[PDB]
Amino acid sequence: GRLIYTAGGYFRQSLSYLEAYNPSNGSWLRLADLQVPRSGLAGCVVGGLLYAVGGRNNSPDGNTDSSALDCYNPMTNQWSPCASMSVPRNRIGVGVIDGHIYAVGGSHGCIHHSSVERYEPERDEWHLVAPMLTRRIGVGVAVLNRLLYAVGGFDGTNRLNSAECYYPERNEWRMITPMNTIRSGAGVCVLHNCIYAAGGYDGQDQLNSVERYDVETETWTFVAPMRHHRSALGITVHQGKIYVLGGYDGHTFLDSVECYDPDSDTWSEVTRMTSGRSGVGVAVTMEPC
Ligand SMILES: CN(C)C(=O)c1cccc(-c2cccc(-n3ncc(C(=O)O)c3[C@@H]3C[C@H]3c3cn(C)nn3)c2)c1
Ligand SMILES: [Cl-]
Repeated sequence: GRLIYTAGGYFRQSLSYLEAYNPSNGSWLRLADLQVPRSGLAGCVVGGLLYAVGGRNNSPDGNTDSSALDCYNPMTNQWSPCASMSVPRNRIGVGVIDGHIYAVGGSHGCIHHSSVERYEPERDEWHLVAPMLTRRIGVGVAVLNRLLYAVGGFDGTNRLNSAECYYPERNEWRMITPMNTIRSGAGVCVLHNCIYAAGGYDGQDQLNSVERYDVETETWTFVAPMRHHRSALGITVHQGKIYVLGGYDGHTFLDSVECYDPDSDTWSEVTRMTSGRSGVGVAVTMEPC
């Protein structure tokens, strides 16, 4: 059985929580805390290991953007440090291609990154690759057909409807069709042949709208909106369904988890996180121990 892991996030300050939700039975487990609290981080999995990438420790004692990569082994319930990235990356996006982790965009103070770098677990090494054509923080990232997509975000001046694609064998970024909606701090993931962008912030309002990019047709289409408006949501895919976790609706730090069924085109309430939070990192792997 596979669990949805939620790492870090933010309520009043950055959080070190790691909890796992089991869609088979509705249960949550609290597991080993992150060594350093962090929000605006991303989660991913490689070789059954869970990686926590970037973010920022918002704390009474000071605010520190994170260049960290940390690894969680469900067998041991332990976090281990890995090599750090070239630069701190708050409000990061991440994607995995052929066992390598791409860290995309994010901020370091008022620096809004276009830079992109790639982690090789077998060497414990990061290396920079071609930078994006756009500076993007709060960027959505997904992998489809071993191509890496950077969707939306904030460029230091505007929230973006734009999106682009990285072609590894050419070390080259190219723009794709822009989204119909400006989305910064959205949830972005892949399901079947489409990149989904759920929620985010458009410069005025947190969004409940959801749209998907079909690579074969190069168009974005709206699907059913989520029940909750949300920015800074976590998102993942588990057994052919999209799950969205937490975020911010202009009023509340949400504990809502919703899931999307693409065949009925419907969203439904699935569970509540143990406490409301925004800016989490999420991924799916095997259950611990
Ligand atoms: C309200 N609060 C501060 C938190 O809940 C929060 C706390 C810690 C980390 C994040 C976070 C995580 C990922 C992306 C972004 N992000 N990246 C870019 C922009 C933008 O604003 O363009 C944003 C923020 C989410 C959107 C936002 C802004 N507003 C007013 N609502 N949502 C933030 C949000
Ligand atoms: Cl922040």
